Amino acid sequence: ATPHINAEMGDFADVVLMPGDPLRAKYIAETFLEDAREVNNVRGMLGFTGTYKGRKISVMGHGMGIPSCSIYTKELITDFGVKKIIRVGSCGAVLPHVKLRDVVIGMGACTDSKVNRIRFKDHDFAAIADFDMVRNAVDAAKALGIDARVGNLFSADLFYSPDGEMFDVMEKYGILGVEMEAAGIYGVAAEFGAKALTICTVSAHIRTHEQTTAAEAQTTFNDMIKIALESVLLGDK
Amino acid sequence: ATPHINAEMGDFADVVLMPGDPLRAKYIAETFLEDAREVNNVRGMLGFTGTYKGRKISVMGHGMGIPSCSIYTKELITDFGVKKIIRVGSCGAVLPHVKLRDVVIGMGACTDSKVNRIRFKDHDFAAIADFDMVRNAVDAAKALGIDARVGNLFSADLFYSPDGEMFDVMEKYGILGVEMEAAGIYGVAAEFGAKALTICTVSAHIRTHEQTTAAEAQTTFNDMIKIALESVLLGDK
Amino acid sequence: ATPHINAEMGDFADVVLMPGDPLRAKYIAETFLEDAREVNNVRGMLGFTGTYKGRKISVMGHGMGIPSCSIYTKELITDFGVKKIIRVGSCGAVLPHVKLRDVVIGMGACTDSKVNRIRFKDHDFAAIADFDMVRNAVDAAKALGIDARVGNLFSADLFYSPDGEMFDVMEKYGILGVEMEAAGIYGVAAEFGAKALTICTVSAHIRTHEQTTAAEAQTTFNDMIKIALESVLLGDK
Amino acid sequence: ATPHINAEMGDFADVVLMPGDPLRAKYIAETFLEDAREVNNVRGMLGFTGTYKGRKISVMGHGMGIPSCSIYTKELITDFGVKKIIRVGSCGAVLPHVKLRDVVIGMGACTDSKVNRIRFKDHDFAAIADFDMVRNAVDAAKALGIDARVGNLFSADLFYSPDGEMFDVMEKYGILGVEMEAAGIYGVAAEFGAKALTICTVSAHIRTHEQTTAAEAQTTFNDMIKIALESVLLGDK
Amino acid sequence: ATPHINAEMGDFADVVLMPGDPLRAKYIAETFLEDAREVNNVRGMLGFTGTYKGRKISVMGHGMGIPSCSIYTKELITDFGVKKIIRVGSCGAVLPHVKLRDVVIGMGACTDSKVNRIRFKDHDFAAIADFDMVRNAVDAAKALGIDARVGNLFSADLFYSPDGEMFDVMEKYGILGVEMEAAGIYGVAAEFGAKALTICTVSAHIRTHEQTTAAEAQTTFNDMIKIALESVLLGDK
Amino acid sequence: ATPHINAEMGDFADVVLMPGDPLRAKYIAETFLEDAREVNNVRGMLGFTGTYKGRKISVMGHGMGIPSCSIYTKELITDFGVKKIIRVGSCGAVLPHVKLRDVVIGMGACTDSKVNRIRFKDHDFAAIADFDMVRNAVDAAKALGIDARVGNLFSADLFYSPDGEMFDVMEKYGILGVEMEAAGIYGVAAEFGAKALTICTVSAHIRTHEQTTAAEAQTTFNDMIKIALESVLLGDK
Ligand SMILES: Nc1ncnc2c([C@@H]3O[C@H](CO)[C@@H](O)[C@H]3O)n[nH]c12
Ligand SMILES: Nc1ncnc2c([C@@H]3O[C@H](CO)[C@@H](O)[C@H]3O)n[nH]c12
Ligand SMILES: Nc1ncnc2c([C@@H]3O[C@H](CO)[C@@H](O)[C@H]3O)n[nH]c12
Ligand SMILES: Nc1ncnc2c([C@@H]3O[C@H](CO)[C@@H](O)[C@H]3O)n[nH]c12
Ligand SMILES: Nc1ncnc2c([C@@H]3O[C@H](CO)[C@@H](O)[C@H]3O)n[nH]c12
Ligand SMILES: Nc1ncnc2c([C@@H]3O[C@H](CO)[C@@H](O)[C@H]3O)n[nH]c12
Repeated sequence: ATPHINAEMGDFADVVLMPGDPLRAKYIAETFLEDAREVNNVRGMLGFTGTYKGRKISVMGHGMGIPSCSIYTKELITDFGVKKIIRVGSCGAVLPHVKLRDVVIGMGACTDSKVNRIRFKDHDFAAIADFDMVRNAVDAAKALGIDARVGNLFSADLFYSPDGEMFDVMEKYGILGVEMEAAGIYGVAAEFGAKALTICTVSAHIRTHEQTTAAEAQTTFNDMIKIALESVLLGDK
Repeated sequence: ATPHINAEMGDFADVVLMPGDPLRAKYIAETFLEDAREVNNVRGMLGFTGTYKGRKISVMGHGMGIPSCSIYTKELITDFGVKKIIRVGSCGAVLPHVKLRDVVIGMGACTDSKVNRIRFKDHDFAAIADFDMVRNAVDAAKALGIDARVGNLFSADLFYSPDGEMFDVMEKYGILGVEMEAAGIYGVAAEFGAKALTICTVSAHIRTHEQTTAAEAQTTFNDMIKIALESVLLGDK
Repeated sequence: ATPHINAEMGDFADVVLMPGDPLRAKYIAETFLEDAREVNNVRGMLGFTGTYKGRKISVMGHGMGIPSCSIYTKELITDFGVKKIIRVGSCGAVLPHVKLRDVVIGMGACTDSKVNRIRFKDHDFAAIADFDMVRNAVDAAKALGIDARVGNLFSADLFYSPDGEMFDVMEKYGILGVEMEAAGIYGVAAEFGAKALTICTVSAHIRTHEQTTAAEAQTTFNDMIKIALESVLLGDK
Repeated sequence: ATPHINAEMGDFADVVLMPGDPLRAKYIAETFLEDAREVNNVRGMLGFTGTYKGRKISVMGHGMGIPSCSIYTKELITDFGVKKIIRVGSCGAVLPHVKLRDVVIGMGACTDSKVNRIRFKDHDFAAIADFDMVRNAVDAAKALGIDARVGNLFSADLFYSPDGEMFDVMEKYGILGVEMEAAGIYGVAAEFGAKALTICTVSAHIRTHEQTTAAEAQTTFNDMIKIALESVLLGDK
Repeated sequence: ATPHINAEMGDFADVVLMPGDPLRAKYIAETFLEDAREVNNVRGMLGFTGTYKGRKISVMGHGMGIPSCSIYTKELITDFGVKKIIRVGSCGAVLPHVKLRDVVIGMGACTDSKVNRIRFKDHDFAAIADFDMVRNAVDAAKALGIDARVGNLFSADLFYSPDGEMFDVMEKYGILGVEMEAAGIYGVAAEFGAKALTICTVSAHIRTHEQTTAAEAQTTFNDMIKIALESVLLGDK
Repeated sequence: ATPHINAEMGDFADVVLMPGDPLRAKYIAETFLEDAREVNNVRGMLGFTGTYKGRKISVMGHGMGIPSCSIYTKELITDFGVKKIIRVGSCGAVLPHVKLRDVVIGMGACTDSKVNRIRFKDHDFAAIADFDMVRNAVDAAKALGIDARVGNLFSADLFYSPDGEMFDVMEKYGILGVEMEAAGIYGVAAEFGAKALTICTVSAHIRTHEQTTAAEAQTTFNDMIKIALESVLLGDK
């Protein structure tokens, strides 16, 4: 057991899908995994392990924000033998050509957090996903006939940002989705020696104020899950 | 009625106690409140409203880290009429004279987060509690025969810090407890014109690695909750 | 003796009142202290030691700005056994409801100085007063029929700031008064393990230069000094 | 003509290979392009246009450092219709498993430059290559039977860095090569709306002090050129 | 009148000598100026105006630290028509070949203050003296048989710096003297379109507290004042 | 004998003039030196050594930007015994009274580069020229009947800045010319214990868009070179 996960080595697969919402983790386990078993509920942060097409897979929530997901991803990597983390999240769009439910793949993640500056002597660490995992997700999406854009996410510390003008800057620099975790997970993967990828579903448009409901995010973002799971199978080859 | 809280105005009291762990919110409601009812379960972040000695009180988890708790506190203040937030948590000590089970009140909170610099034009915002709430808590503790230390907390972005050296710095500058939320909550309170206070119990000593019993640790945790609840009654005057 | 104070251990009380204007020290000594003796004259920064209602008190100016007051407060603490510093001075207000002649107590002090970032590994140190000293001053003021406001000061490096927009930011975040010392004194207090408090009287509104008649200014100055001195007696407990 | 390029729209292909060394650009044109014509020599920064397997291609030096290459890439994008920039550079390795002449592909680029902070409101911009271009280079290398690692480069402002310890940090974070341009080119591509990729040949090992000669870098780094050119043909499909 | 100087336009010469120690102003006026009249006494910061060899000169102390001297120099320039400020003071040396009683002239001033970053959009402003004033002082010293060193001062915010390692960095980069004002005065001069120079006499080695006899210190002080005054006459040209 | 300079000790004079453009180095050697011979051609960065009025002098391009010129100047100083670097370049003016063809001497150089912060523990290093070289250049200009302005340059990382507002800031703080190298060269000189000076001719006015003739512009450029060469002869004394 670790301070935030009451489980033992072997309870998790070597690949873990991670939504921010533990209820989404529950939905994923019930809907996509066979013979799923709950392996953690410390702090209500539900985690499960089962199989997808014979392949051992885990899914567990990581909570909201870089500091929360940094705890869970670290513990999984250092104490549970986890080799790959695939965040399956939601995000808000700033670009005009992006619609609700669009799937975006974060090859990189910008951020206004200080965590990577703390790691990297106050320089610019380019928080990037593992290339093979990106390519696996792209290929899986194509086989599924699901459109997906690959590019930069922005990982915000403040969902309610006092700096509205920063969204103009994100838009200028082609940011595909604003979420709150990717850059931190990528920093953890590099620090602790594992691999990670974030895929998000657009659940809000920051300009139009169109948005999906909480229930929709919890139980209807199926495209990104299929992409994530099928991408794992590709990586195994 | 917000993306993270499925409740309506009136469902929350004008004061909310907030532990990090939603399971601990349920614990507090069951233990200390009469007629508590669940008012939120989005993302598993349980919230409850009941009464303490006839006074309407809410309790709801805030999740781990500044970004998580910043979402919930903002929404409570702007959308649910909440006037006071009291974070009730655990912290780690760095000072030799601060002991396991000491109760510490964060009149201020240092941080390595960038959120207040973003708010405050890259200058130093002193993230502080509301003075009247601090002295209500000090007085409630005194009435319960519990001494509480008042001073600075440090709100960390990284529970697993790569910078081992920062703990010596915290010790040098007299930090009473290390946690992950206070400076963010204080920043939200200032930004949105509300009042906040963080009280913590020392659950670990980053130095001594001291030991207590579960019974004693749980007693002190309950004492902290009683301090928080009684402090509200004093403020109501 | 120290580089800026020609005195020996014992020449200063364990509590020192510090105005910015060095001319105020002799005034305070003659008007409020009994049996005062001169204990410093280096650079014209006159210091005196006497008693107030039997209690040993010293008074000496600190000069304008963080670097000046940081020198005197450090030397007093490390070489003269001083345990408490009370800065007594003026501030300018940015809040429309904060009035000329209001007494404000800096529980915290924001700043645009780099001194605390230098101390605190470039993170956010919450520069705070000693809580008991704050409460003592609040209680002393109340007994004199004065309602003091407690909250954040802003300690500016530039009295003539080229950033006009910062005053609006200060206002938004509830800053009670703008002065030039508190954050520095609070930083020294934390660095060297002592206790400090800044009390200010509002002498100006930053944006509209209405002023106070000299007679009203002297009356309010005397009130502030009485609050400071009586607060010490309450602290002796 | 632009301030640093004496040519007109149409003189450059829509894809430009860019080594730092204009003499390497000359070598590339002579060795790999047919019917090459010199289209610029302002400041000795030689640029050429010819064909590779029937495909119009340009090659031009960009000079050393982010500020130098930022000028040339900008002008090409805004005034010469250039759509893709492929930097074909040299770099120094910090990882033990990396050898002289190894080819590395920079999907991302870390940096100690301030240029991206200036663009991105002092936040962390993840300076990333275009994904399709990365994938094209990976596929071309595989078809050529040439090994290539994909990951982060570090773009240094100081070839002679006074901070030797930063190399330990780069090594910890898996940096594949230290060069001086990638992060700046990626910033320009995003700012001015084009696509870019940096491929480098390891020409020095920062730990072992093994290094190739100036002449070798000028006229013998053929693997990376073949990869770059063949990757273009893949992208055209 | 201005907030810190009770005088009117014309009361000050267009050139003002400023010692840090306010007691030095009266000394300079009595010892070096003819027909001196008192022109300020606010906060005990005595100012005088007289003539030196027929030329109008004023002298007034500036207090310790950037924030203090920034107030006086700003008011003198904007409200009293002052064109040149010469700070005359002491510094501590870090270079082994810089000796006690050496005269040093700050052509530039490094700093750990944030004031110039606040002015200069967080970039590096090179805080510099007026070149002609520097050369005038060099020439005036030469005519008095004194060889002055010209180079960088370092203007510290903290006389008692917790960063001991910074003195070695200062030494490495050739800093001639450590004081507390020059960078601030130079910043004000640039902001308000005037000219400034800091001249210092070495009174200490930072690392080994050997000192100068009071008689030697007064002799060297007089030499510095004579250099300053004669430099003005050379500047009149 | 270095990766960027194929020459041996003795091939360079102890003073090197450096324009940005290697073709301009060749121009200077042909125009002003006797018996000039090429001593470097690596990366096309032409360098030459010849005599001026019997005095051995070298001239070599430094490329555009701080990172490029930092490589060449460091190597000249540490590997080729060079004692003095004189950058001879062009700059853009922001001040209305600074005119096309004015000669400006950079006694200091501001910058938006991070290189000096990296050197100087993240504080403000005032990047300055060698005082004696500045006054040699001023005197040489006077002897040629050319008035030269001495003050601050601004060394930009981005020739194409996204921050249009910085030019107003440069103007406000009195910057004489905008170029791309001086602060980097001055930082190198300080780091490695050598001496440097940047002289520029105003070739563009970022405001007026003034016009001159090519003949007149080229005359002034040659005057600047003569100032540089004659300044060396004065320093030799
Ligand atoms: N418009 C938006 N802005 C920032 N974060 C999110 C998210 C994700 O959902 C959570 C906040 O709702 C958090 O985990 C974040 O990554 N969905 N939509 C978002
Ligand atoms: N030694 C420590 N360091 C950082 N956070 C905590 C905590 C709290 O518990 C959570 C991390 O376990 C987080 O919400 C924080 O507030 N207890 N002890 C801590
Ligand atoms: N409106 C204002 N802005 C900045 N400082 C002050 C002060 C205090 O007075 C001094 C400036 O005159 C300085 O010591 C500061 O603490 N009073 N009113 C002020
Ligand atoms: N060990 C090293 N460190 C930094 N840059 C380089 C380079 C590249 O070559 C140039 C410096 O030699 C510059 O353009 C840079 O990108 N090769 N080897 C390098
Ligand atoms: N070794 C030293 N370190 C910092 N400042 C000074 C000074 C000057 O004297 C004052 C500090 O005593 C301050 O005004 C500064 O300019 N002399 N010697 C100094
Ligand atoms: N208005 C301007 N802005 C930036 N650099 C320059 C220059 C110089 O010329 C080069 C850029 O063209 C570079 O080396 C710089 O030093 N001339 N005019 C300039």
